[PDB]
Amino acid sequence: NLYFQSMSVGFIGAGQLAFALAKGFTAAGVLAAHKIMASSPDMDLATVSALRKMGVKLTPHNKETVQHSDVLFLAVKPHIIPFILDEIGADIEDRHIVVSCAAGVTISSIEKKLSAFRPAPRVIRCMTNTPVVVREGATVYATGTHAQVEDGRLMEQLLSSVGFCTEVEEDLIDAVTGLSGSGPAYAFTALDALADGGVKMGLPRRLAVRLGAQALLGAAKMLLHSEQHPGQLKDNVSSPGGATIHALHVLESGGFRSLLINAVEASCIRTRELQSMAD
Amino acid sequence: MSVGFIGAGQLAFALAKGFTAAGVLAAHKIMASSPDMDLATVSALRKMGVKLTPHNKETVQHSDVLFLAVKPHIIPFILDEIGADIEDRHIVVSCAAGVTISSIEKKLSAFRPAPRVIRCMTNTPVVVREGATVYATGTHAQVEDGRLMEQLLSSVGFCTEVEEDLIDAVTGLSGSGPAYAFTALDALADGGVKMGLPRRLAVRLGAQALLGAAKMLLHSEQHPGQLKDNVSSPGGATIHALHVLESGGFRSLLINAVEASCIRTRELQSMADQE
Amino acid sequence: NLYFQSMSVGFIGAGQLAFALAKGFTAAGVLAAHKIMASSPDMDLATVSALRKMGVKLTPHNKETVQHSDVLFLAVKPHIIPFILDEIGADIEDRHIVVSCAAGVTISSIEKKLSAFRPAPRVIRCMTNTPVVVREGATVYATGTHAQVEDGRLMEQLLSSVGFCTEVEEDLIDAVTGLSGSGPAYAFTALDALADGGVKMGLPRRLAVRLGAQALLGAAKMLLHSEQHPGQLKDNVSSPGGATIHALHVLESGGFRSLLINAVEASCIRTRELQSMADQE
Amino acid sequence: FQSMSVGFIGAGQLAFALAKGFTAAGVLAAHKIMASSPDMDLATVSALRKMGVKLTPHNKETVQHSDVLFLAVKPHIIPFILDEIGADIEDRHIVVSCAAGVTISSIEKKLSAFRPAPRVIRCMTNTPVVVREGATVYATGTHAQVEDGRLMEQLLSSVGFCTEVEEDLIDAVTGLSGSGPAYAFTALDALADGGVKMGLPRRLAVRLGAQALLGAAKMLLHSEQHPGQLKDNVSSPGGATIHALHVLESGGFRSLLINAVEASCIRTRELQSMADQ
Amino acid sequence: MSVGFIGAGQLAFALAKGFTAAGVLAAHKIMASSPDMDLATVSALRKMGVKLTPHNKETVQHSDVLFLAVKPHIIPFILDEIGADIEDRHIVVSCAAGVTISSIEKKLSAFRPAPRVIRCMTNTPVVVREGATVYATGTHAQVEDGRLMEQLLSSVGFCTEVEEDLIDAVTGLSGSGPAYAFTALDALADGGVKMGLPRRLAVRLGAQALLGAAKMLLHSEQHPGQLKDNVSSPGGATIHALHVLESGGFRSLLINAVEASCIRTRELQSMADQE
Ligand SMILES: NC(=O)C1=CN([C@@H]2O[C@H](COP(=O)(O)OP(=O)(O)OC[C@H]3O[C@@H](n4cnc5c(N)ncnc54)[C@H](O)[C@@H]3O)[C@@H](O)[C@H]2O)C=CC1
Ligand SMILES: NC(=O)C1=CN([C@@H]2O[C@H](COP(=O)(O)OP(=O)(O)OC[C@H]3O[C@@H](n4cnc5c(N)ncnc54)[C@H](O)[C@@H]3O)[C@@H](O)[C@H]2O)C=CC1
Ligand SMILES: NC(=O)C1=CN([C@@H]2O[C@H](COP(=O)(O)OP(=O)(O)OC[C@H]3O[C@@H](n4cnc5c(N)ncnc54)[C@H](O)[C@@H]3O)[C@@H](O)[C@H]2O)C=CC1
Ligand SMILES: NC(=O)C1=CN([C@@H]2O[C@H](COP(=O)(O)OP(=O)(O)OC[C@H]3O[C@@H](n4cnc5c(N)ncnc54)[C@H](O)[C@@H]3O)[C@@H](O)[C@H]2O)C=CC1
Ligand SMILES: NC(=O)C1=CN([C@@H]2O[C@H](COP(=O)(O)OP(=O)(O)OC[C@H]3O[C@@H](n4cnc5c(N)ncnc54)[C@H](O)[C@@H]3O)[C@@H](O)[C@H]2O)C=CC1
Repeated sequence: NLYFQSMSVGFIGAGQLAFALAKGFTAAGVLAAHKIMASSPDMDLATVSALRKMGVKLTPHNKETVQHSDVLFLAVKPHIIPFILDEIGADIEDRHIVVSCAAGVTISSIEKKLSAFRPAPRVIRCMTNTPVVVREGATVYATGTHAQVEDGRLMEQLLSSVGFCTEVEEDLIDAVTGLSGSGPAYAFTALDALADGGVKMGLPRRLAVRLGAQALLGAAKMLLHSEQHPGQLKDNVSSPGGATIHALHVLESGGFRSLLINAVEASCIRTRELQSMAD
Repeated sequence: MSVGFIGAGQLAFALAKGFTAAGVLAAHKIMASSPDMDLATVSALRKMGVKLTPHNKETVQHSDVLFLAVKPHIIPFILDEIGADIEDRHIVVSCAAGVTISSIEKKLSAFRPAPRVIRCMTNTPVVVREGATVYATGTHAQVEDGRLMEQLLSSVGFCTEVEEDLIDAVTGLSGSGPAYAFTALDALADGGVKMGLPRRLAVRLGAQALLGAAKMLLHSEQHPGQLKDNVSSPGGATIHALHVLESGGFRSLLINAVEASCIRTRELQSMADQE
Repeated sequence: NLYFQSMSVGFIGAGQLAFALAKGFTAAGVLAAHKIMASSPDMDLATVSALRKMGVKLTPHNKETVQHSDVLFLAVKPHIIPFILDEIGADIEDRHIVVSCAAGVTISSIEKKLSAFRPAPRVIRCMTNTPVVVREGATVYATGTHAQVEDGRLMEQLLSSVGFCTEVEEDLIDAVTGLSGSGPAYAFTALDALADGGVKMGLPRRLAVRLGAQALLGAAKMLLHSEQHPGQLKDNVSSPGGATIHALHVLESGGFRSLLINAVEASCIRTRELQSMADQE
Repeated sequence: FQSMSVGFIGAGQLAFALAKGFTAAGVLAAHKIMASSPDMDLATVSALRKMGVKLTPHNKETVQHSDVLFLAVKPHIIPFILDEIGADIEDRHIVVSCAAGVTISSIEKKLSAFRPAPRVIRCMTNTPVVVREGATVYATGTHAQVEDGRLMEQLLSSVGFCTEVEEDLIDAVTGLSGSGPAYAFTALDALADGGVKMGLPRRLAVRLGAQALLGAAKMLLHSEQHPGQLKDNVSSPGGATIHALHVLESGGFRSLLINAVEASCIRTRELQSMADQ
Repeated sequence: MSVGFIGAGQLAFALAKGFTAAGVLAAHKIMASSPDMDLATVSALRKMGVKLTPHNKETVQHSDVLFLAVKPHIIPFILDEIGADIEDRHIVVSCAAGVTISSIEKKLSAFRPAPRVIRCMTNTPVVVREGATVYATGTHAQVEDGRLMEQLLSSVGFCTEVEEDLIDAVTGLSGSGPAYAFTALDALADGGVKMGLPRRLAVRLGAQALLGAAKMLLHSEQHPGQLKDNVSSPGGATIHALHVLESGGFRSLLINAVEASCIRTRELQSMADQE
């Protein structure tokens, strides 16, 4: 991997996503823990000290991170992005590749901020999720106006080391946020509820969590490796008159499917609001 | 070691495919039997190298480990057909939902005393070697019988021994669970399509998100609520979506499901035990 | 062993919050009641009657409070605040710290009014709740433009004597209002209902109120003193197949969680919406 | 509580919670407690171990050690336990059953086949004894001495509120204060979600919501006033609180908490009507 | 007669398959074009005999009847690309949902006056020659243009002329309608499976019942309520099931669907017309 030979990486914002990618990247063995830098105005958080246990260099000053970094991740709340771009924008050299992870924030807003300091800022927008921490992430990215082709290919190689990754048009990223960005939280809620179900029927809680998580993992893997439609796989499991089809009825009766549609839609719609509450 | 399957449908194919993929069993040392020797699962096992037959008696004579993978109401008819063919060497592994070790031991004890019986509940993801399997050892299962089953089935997913009275609840949880996930994924994909994603991409991303979250939980020392907290940034998109799931009673629906599947499982065995 | 010997406290407004804070400050020992003065236009209030028993000095004239006080709590309704500021703005001195407890009212609107009379007024915005009265309040505060560093430390010192207190950014305070400011009323509603349930299943009302409140108190204390997620503590009570997991299910079937999220949201939105119509007017 | 020896049959969540509370209170030396379980691998067993509690796989050893013996196993284990160690219950023992649903009557039936006057007490407590803010009730059996009830009240009062009740109230208490902490933890998790939705950091929103519930409960305990009156004092006309109370009312918030207490009480009586038959 | 398709996806395959099955068009006289000349619909048309190309201009030059079967937001880009290639001989048939005759005529009138434009709304069952199709003739459509389109499309299903302002409502009804039916059938099949039927049999019987009822209504002079009456015997099984549909507001859900699809169709065209 000549891409990652001597590449440095930095994070502005040292929160949940910064730790997850740093944990993912280092576990994948694509980068050394000391070759990554993160910043936060609060070195007192949990994420900050976990990153330090990793051996990640931590500083309070975002201008330190930009100086040390080839690829620069922006891992801060959406409304901070233009505040950060004012602060470090005169420090963005032509060598930098600025990868924005903030939900909603458009390539255009970032480029307008940085194109006032140097004409051709190299910007990539990305939407990832926390399972990169076990190298099973789901990632999309869109390339900006001045991103060279090697920048898209480096980004793919880097983010494929921690999970699935593909390029998309930027107009899809809000919807991806609602689906795979927020998706893991839908899954954690589901697994907690399924374990409550297991407990209600007599199972020890530890066992019920394990069995629920394994069933969801196995089922998602089955879908990824099958050519068959989701409903065909459901049919394979649903014996006539059986326990499973009886359970599927009660899911249907509460509008189970519509709740997951509602969830993707509400996250996507909130992601658009977060962007226009910047423009 | 020689393994047999009575019933050559969905579950037989999943386990045999997983065993052979795992490298713990060679397809030629596996024999499976079914009457309608024309079903699609039959052909899938035949293109796989499994030995096939319409005679349940030939499967018994060929195997040391004998899986029962027929619909639960068929188990008694099978135990009658082959009960006289069971030898000392056999381990009988019932995969049937609801069917008790007691009921199997009572039908097979009329032919030879001390049948070695194991009850398991598994699920279809054994096909990709990510199944969830529990098992209970029967009255006459020796020590090496439970250790062998756990070794064999650990090769196609998670596997642990349980007291038999947990198994109907496991059935509602990890037995039916993949169908809950398949439903969830079809719906998440519809959500992704509603918001502008192509179906193909939406299916892939939804499935990858469920898999990754599941792997995270399994590999973490943390409560699923705590992992939920990390994803849901303050004022953010995730916590907005979580609210609409809560407003629908999302959690209660999953509790309802596990319960309904467990209760149906007991109900079915009750009708079996009534006769 | 805290005590502010050179500090005189005043309250403009002598209703629920002022009584709650005066009662808590005095029970904490940090403030003798006679070093506290409160003012209200209705000297025949139950709260004014209560404050009089504690020894607090009472007056109808707000200027009197301002002239006596160093730390000046604005404890009137949000829409009264601009009239209060117009009346006593010319009486604010350098020595004053103005602590606004009004829901929604920004530091900016207070500072703009008072800056017309004397530049650089020292303003602190505060969100607290009634349990300060038993010294278990939840308080956040934000420091204004001209508040010294010792002003915030002093206010955190003082408000810490009656419960939890921390500094926050001002743009979090409307959300705190939705959670801990309105939070006691959610709890009172919950305890009335749980007691109703205890009565339905055959408990005497008095016992059912006691047990319910003790259960909420103990659980909240457990969470405050644990490093564990609330779901984990919940799991320790929910024995497999037991009574508790059966009750959790019916709570889940009603959307219990979403109602509490709805409540926090509704209180915060209303807090923003009151302020925004004050700003226009 | 001079030199009392305490035992728990069952080394699970409640056994840990009470042992933690009693040693926190300083009423018991950890090493004067003995707990038994057939699975010495559990996390509760490791925590008890680190506390200094004596652990053993043999229930008979717990019994011989104890003066006060707590039964802290699942309700349906209780008859298996009494069969097993029933011949080892001595006249000096006070047997305290913590199991939801199990009646004094059913315990005395099993035990009096061995000695004629087993001293039995039934209680319902909850996990906040761990921070000495438990809510505990107890009822005295046929042969419990007057001193036995006073001893038990003194012991349980050191880790929270404790009062004697008639036994016919204990299933209802189970639904209220026994299961109550779980309802509170659910409430707190949801209040924090709401705080996060409106823009608070998770840690701060957990802290403030917990502080709010604790302070409100304490207010009501120290007030001679109806909880509706206290609610009135919080909600200013046209204000934020009264808007939030409305959306709670529109979802039937009150009725859900009533359904909860009722469902847990009814389940508790089912956990006994199954054992009895 | 030579027919062309710009866009070679779901709808192009359905219509071409139906036309050739019908015998009104030979596959070799049909040309279709797409950029991603790799999609599965592309291969299905290639195994069919349709002529294929990545150049939209070649489709125009080859056809007399030119169908537009691209996603609605692509229509303007296409009208720009080929507007200069349109000749007097062409009939332009837009299949795009929402897209108005006005908007197409305005883009093509900038190159040659009086373009012959037809707007239709069709659906996927044209693939089995049972589609539902309406059409509106444009400003410069001669008389033989509307009669030709009706002849061509009557061969793959029902076809009638409508005023253009009904077409967005038709889209919510018969355009999206097959998806409502597919959903209904998956669910009826689940119902059949819950009550003991094998999935395969349940799918077949459900689909046959919907088809037969639909044919009955189309071939009867009677109100659908009256046909409902004949099936529901007094005290019987049908009227019990109808009650549970009514208690769920079954009818209102279908009204909601048609409305939601119609409204989304107008909304989308509004965003198009805004720019
Ligand atoms: N948490 C998740 O699962 C995902 C989050 N994201 C995005 O990542 C960004 C952060 O997500 P989280 O890490 O969850 O937020 P987080 O708040 O845990 O981390 C954000 C960090 O930024 C720090 N920060 C605040 N002001 C700063 C400043 N002026 N300069 C530098 N650092 C500053 C804060 O101290 C905080 O720790 C958001 O934009 C979110 O949309 C994207 C994908 C998934
Ligand atoms: N499909 C699933 O998701 C799971 C299934 N199981 C259990 O495994 C068993 C079957 O599961 P599936 O394979 O899904 O059912 P299936 O219907 O695919 O397999 C049934 C097989 O039994 C065969 N059969 C019928 N009568 C027979 C006889 N007299 N002798 C021999 N074979 C006979 C049929 O020909 C068919 O091949 C059931 O007891 C079910 O509870 C366990 C857990 C999950
Ligand atoms: N009660 C609560 O739970 C909390 C109250 N607050 C805030 O504190 C303020 C008041 O709280 P409450 O005491 O509940 O209101 P309250 O209505 O109980 O007392 C209000 C006081 O304002 C007095 N007042 C009216 N006009 C006045 C004037 N021109 N000059 C002086 N006093 C005047 C009234 O006579 C009364 O004594 C409000 O802004 C409220 O948002 C904040 C947190 C919690
Ligand atoms: N956890 C709670 O919040 C409360 C529980 N209780 C009651 O306390 C009892 C247990 O509560 P948890 O500790 O939650 O159960 P738990 O399941 O956490 O612990 C149960 C203990 O019993 C042990 N055990 C199993 N068989 C045994 C045997 N034959 N001999 C000795 N020990 C054996 C288990 O290994 C485990 O250590 C139940 O009856 C429950 O109703 C009462 C009030 C509150
Ligand atoms: N699928 C259905 O049920 C019905 C579809 N329609 C309409 O027909 C049109 C397409 O329907 P589908 O075929 O389902 O969409 P589809 O996505 O299957 O076909 C779209 C085709 O457009 C092609 N395309 C994209 N850009 C192009 C360009 N610049 N030049 C040429 N071809 C290009 C794509 O490669 C793809 O083959 C839409 O306007 C839709 O409203 C009408 C009624 C029902």
